[PDB]
Amino acid sequence: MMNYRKADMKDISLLVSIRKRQLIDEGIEPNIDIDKELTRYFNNKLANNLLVEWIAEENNQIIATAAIAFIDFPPTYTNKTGRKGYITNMYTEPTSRGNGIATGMLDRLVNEAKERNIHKICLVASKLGRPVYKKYGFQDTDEWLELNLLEHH
Amino acid sequence: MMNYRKADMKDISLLVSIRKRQLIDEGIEPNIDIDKELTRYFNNKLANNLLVEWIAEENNQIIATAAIAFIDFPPTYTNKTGRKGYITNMYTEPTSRGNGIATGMLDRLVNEAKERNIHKICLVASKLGRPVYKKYGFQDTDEWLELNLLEHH
Ligand SMILES: CC(=O)SCCNC(=O)CCNC(=O)[C@H](O)C(C)(C)COP(=O)(O)OP(=O)(O)OC[C@H]1O[C@@H](n2cnc3c(N)ncnc32)[C@H](O)[C@@H]1OP(=O)(O)O
Ligand SMILES: CC(=O)SCCNC(=O)CCNC(=O)[C@H](O)C(C)(C)COP(=O)(O)OP(=O)(O)OC[C@H]1O[C@@H](n2cnc3c(N)ncnc32)[C@H](O)[C@@H]1OP(=O)(O)O
Repeated sequence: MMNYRKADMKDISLLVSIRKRQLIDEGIEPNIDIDKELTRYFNNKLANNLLVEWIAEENNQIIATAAIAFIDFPPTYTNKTGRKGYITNMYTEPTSRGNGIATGMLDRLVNEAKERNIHKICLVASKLGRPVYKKYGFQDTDEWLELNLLEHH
Repeated sequence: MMNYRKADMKDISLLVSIRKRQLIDEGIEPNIDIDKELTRYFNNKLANNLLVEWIAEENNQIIATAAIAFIDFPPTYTNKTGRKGYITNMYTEPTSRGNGIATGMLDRLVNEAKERNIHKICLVASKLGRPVYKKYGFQDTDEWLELNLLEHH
């Protein structure tokens, strides 16, 4: 049956592959090689515990992943530490979708946040992710805006 | 006339006061004391150069502030390093508004980003900030969602 564990340094090449697989599944054009940058990101953030990535395994093949990154923003009255958990790297094997795996992963990620005294979580919703997060209680945020420096000047 | 400089450690108590002033101007309820957390945030992020806060001064009173924080997200094909500049702490003295001060500050912050090989900037728009950022080229982002752990469980 399914087993859940937190990824270790030893798991990095798998996390890297699964992240690429996830992004391509989301429709992104894999135009350039980002292996070096992905591997460095996982190495650094896992080593410093600024990233926690849960995995679901069966027959020691990864069925699903889900991560939370801890990010620092300026304190405000509604979030005195300024810290937030940033949810990312969520992927469930297609034949395993619709069984509540990602939803149960969200529970585990929320727990990582609470254990670190974090009570605000955020994420960027993909097409498939969106109804899952909406169902879970994530809220629309018309306030977030982004500037691409290659596009505007 | 106006002088612009980057804030130093010595400026922290001013940055702290101006941030509170800014948030209250935005309509937030200053319900709890966050001086300790604000001071620690500035101390840490300035010391490590993960925050750059520009100030505009006249007669050595601060007229405006504007900051950019450098935050790490997982690499993707459209942002290979995963890094982003997060714009924050923008405030212009009310009698000085509408003169293009915040807009010129945005130019300086974009420059901080480029000098660090960052080409994606993001922010959370306040009521007064929004038309400024829209005019500047920031784009709506329906993908960002947030969960408040005190509200949903
Ligand atoms: C923040 C980010 O990480 S964004 C990127 C997200 N990942 C991707 O887009 C990669 C490609 N897509 C995927 O890997 C997947 O579709 C994921 C990860 C988004 C979702 O994984 P899943 O394990 O299929 O999620 P989960 O099973 O919890 O929910 C999906 C659906 O099954 C249903 N479901 C799950 N559990 C139950 C249940 N107990 N009773 C009834 N329906 C259920 C959901 O309600 C939902 O269907 P709906 O849209 O009609 O409401
Ligand atoms: C990401 C964050 O930091 S969000 C928080 C932002 N800060 C706050 O909300 C705190 C309270 N509000 C403020 O301090 C201010 O209103 C700020 C910081 C948002 C804006 O500061 P300002 O210096 O007034 O911005 P700026 O002068 O560049 O632009 C504001 C307006 O003056 C006008 N303006 C500026 N320069 C010109 C110009 N050269 N020609 C014509 N109009 C101009 C703008 O077009 C705009 O008016 P509009 O809404 O009709 O388009």
